[PDB]
Amino acid sequence: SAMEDFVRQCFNPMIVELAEKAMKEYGEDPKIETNKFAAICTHLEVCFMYSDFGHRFEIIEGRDRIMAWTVVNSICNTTGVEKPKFLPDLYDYKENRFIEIGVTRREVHIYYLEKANKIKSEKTHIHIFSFTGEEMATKADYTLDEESRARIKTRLFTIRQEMASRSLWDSFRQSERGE
Ligand SMILES: Cc1nc(-c2[nH]c(Br)cc(=O)c2O)no1
Ligand SMILES: [Mn+2]
Ligand SMILES: [Mn+2]
Repeated sequence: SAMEDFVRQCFNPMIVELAEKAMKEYGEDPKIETNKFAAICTHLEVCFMYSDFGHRFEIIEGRDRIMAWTVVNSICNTTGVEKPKFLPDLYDYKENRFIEIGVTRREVHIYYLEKANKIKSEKTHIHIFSFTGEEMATKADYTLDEESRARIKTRLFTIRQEMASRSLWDSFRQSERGE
């Protein structure tokens, strides 16, 4: 499958290795579930960019369940913020809130509604990015400055265009794996 080669060519080896772990540890083959592989890579990269564009952010995503829950519990004990039922992706120290990052191939409002209905906890802030350069955040609070969100949007659009240049974007968009 060309999707695997595209993933290995456009994503950092660290991100690819983390995605391979998240998949093979839980019984999934990145050679079979290629769309999910690409989606996990993209989501991890977006989370890491979000965090780097802050210090201000503590990355929960990219860790094993043990370490992620350890970090969440430590943040809850220090700041007193309520413990999320589902592992969020980041913690904002400035705004003092957990953040769930979503990357979708569908409309941002549909994915935002799905995410909100999933995590029935208003305190976890939701930020949805799309591959067409659109975003949607809880209360329209995008947390980051314009430049950081622009960089993330450019990266996402570039991933989509690279997929399209290899005739991979149609299969990826018509699939909902990873969201
Ligand atoms: C636990 C745990 N779940 C996730 C997760 N799963 C999917 Br599917 C889409 C996401 O955006 C996301 O953050 N990360 O940690
Ligand atoms: Mn997550
Ligand atoms: Mn997420």
